[PDB]
Amino acid sequence: MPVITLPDGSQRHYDHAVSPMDVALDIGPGLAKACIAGRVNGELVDACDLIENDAQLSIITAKDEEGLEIIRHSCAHLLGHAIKQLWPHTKMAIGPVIDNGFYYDVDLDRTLTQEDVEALEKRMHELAEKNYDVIKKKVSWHEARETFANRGESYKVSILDENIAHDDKPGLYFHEEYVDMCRGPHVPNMRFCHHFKLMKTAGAYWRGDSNNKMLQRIYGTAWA
Repeated sequence: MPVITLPDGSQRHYDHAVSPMDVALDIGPGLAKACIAGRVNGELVDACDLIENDAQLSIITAKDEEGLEIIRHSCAHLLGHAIKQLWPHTKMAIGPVIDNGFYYDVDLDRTLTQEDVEALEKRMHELAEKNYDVIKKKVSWHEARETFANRGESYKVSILDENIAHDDKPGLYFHEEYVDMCRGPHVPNMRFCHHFKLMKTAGAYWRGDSNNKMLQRIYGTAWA
């Protein structure tokens, strides 16, 4: 039965767990439509994450710096969604947000031409414009590993095997048939990710080790 306190001092008493989106809807339709994520007791969370106990809550929107970062991060997921359609055998490594954009390191047997990059961006726009919901599932380390093993995503499996504690609960983000793993937050729906562009590509050794495979780094940027 969490008591949720908003920035303006208002307090809402609930007798069940509620998500930032649930509370936003209670405040008004406009705020719910603008909601991208939330900050609960100082921590950024997805709009769908349940708040079990008393908490200070604030709603993150595209007007927030945090919202812009989340939009950029979801555009990295969008790149994965699109590239896995164009070249299904592609393996996804790491795709973080960077100052003014994002990038995604990938393993594909096709040395990307500028035409390939343009085709990838075109598919990204088509997918984002479908305005599909992003579905999040908090899972065990073991379920996360099985999910990526079943997809043949060896780099994601490697991150779980050597970089994520077994007691950690990875966040899985489902973008239609595509799935990625992240601390997030991510956008609740791709309608927030219509403004982006892919830029250049470069090379980067997996884990920065020249004994490992040279991956292709695809850079992009996004804005509200």
